[PDB]
Amino acid sequence: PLAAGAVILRRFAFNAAEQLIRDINDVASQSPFRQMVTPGGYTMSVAMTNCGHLGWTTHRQGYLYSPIDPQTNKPWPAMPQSFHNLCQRAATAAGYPDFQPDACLINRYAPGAKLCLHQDKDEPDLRAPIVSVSLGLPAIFQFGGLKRNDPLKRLLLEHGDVVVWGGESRLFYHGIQPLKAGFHPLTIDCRYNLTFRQAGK
DNA sequence: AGGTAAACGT
DNA sequence: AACGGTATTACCT
Ligand SMILES: O=C(O)CCC(=O)C(=O)O
Ligand SMILES: [Mn+2]
Repeated sequence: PLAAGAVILRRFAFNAAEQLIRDINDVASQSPFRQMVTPGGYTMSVAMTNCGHLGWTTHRQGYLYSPIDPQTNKPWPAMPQSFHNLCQRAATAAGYPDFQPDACLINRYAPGAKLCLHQDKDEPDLRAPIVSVSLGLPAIFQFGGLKRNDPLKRLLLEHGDVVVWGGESRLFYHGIQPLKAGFHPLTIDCRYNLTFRQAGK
């Protein structure tokens, strides 16, 4: 297995993917993708949006899970039932049957886009897993340990692959290497990732 | 005290 | 281009 408390479910979301993608488009029609600017002033290469009660955002003074889209000043769109259902099935298969996400971060990767090694650790209740769904073009996912310099595993994540981490591995560093250009029948020229969290109480 | 931002050179 | 420095600090609460 990937790590203690972590698993990859290869092609788990393959059958659900078309509906998931129609739903990504619906969410982005209300809260559009945007490349966020870090506190340090750099524009991220990944374009993002959110759905559910809480959305990950940067602001000048740090990061924040907020109920309001700072670009539209309206609540993030509701989490699509398709998203919620897939998440629940994936979490159950991964051994986390009780997971209730309240936040879905939607990442869009154009060629060259990356996410440098980081930890998901600003959720108040770290008991809950992360469920991470890959769609479209393939990407190299890095998955390490509690320390930034712990040895990395590098795993190709393909369309429909779902990765779940929690328990002992909940705070592990992970990231995405710059996306290779290519074609996919469903997304054409990009990769999407759906990241489900319980971000509030 | 402790939290936490982080996305260039070799 | 895989690995690691940087936050080895400057601020908040
Ligand atoms: O795109 C991925 O596979 C990972 C995304 C991620 O780590 C995040 O959204 O926090
Ligand atoms: Mn992450």
